[PDB]
Amino acid sequence: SHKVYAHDYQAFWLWSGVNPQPALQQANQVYLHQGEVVIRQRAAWFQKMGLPSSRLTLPAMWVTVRITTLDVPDDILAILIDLPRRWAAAGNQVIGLQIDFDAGTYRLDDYAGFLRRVRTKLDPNFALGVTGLLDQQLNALPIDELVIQTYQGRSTVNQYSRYLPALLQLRLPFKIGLVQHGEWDPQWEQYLAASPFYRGEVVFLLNHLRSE
Repeated sequence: SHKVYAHDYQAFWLWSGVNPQPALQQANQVYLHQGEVVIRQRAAWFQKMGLPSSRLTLPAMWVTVRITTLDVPDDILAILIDLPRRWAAAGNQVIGLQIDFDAGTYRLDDYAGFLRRVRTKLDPNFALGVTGLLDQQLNALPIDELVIQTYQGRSTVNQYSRYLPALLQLRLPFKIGLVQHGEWDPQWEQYLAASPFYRGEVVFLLNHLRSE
């Protein structure tokens, strides 16, 4: 049960402020962070972050946006669903849009409604993915892929293992998100391999600390 090394994995998040790493040259998928919807003055606001839409040396990619509120007008949603369009028009193979839910406490009907709205406005060639901290009802979500995050910041959350046993009940393609160099017991991988819906792991790449 060592730390997480990128050279052992093949899918990655590239977040705002993180430098590309050679592991991205062996990957099948990359999840490209592109901004966040946040509350500025009791009102939703999209802040674009990360790389500009352009041609880059990457595998098939997702556009990832962190959503900290579900009170979002249709104009922001139009922005969000244009993002994968813009990355595709630059010449990249784009799989779709991944919403990273970091939005406190809503009822699952709320998340379902948000995802239904997004799916309505998202071009049908693009898939719709979900990711978020661990937290079965999930199967009702109108999504194509779910990624269960096991980390906070630079560290794996202690007792993440409490949430993994039940994932064998998922009925949609799912992955486990790990942070680079975090604590991780890879035996869990084999466990989750029992499910025909398990699609492996995604690694959150990190930069060095200025202190190191």
